[PDB]
Amino acid sequence: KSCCRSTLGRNCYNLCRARGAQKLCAGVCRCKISSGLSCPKGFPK
Amino acid sequence: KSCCRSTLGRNCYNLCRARGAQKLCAGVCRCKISSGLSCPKGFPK
Amino acid sequence: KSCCRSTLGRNCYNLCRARGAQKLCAGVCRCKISSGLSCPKGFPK
Amino acid sequence: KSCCRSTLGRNCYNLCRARGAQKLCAGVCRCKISSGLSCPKGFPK
Repeated sequence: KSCCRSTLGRNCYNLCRARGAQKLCAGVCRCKISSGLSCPKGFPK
Repeated sequence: KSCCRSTLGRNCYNLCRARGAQKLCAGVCRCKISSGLSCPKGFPK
Repeated sequence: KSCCRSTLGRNCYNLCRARGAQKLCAGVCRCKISSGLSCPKGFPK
Repeated sequence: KSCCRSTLGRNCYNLCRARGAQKLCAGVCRCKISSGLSCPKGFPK
């Protein structure tokens, strides 16, 4: 699950995923990919 | 498939999965993850 | 995709999968697991 | 996601996948498998 720092981080992320992989986009937009089903408090978006 | 020892093991497991991975939670709640589609007799819940 | 030699191979396979993994069951029931979406002519069931 | 050079590349690809794996077919039909959700401009089909 993709968890982001901000809404801007979300856009950037949803839009990167068209062309890029999960990890490339995660790193580029400043988003995290968790194991659980819930998104951390620091990456709500 | 996640198989648990007790109902308490289930709660603990369903609630751990928000934040934690499969294996961390499996170990912590005293649940097992099988290959088949059916849950062992010892881990029904 | 699970492809079997006979209907008996299918039963044995669908019933093994409750308790066992894919490969254990494949080998035990005399079924094959293909990459494609179509099942070989020799393993129709 | 499977992206192809031409419609012919698509047919060849959809029809190979019955019997063959992803990568074998990708290579044989002259199609690419991307990470993103969007297909490159050079492999639209």
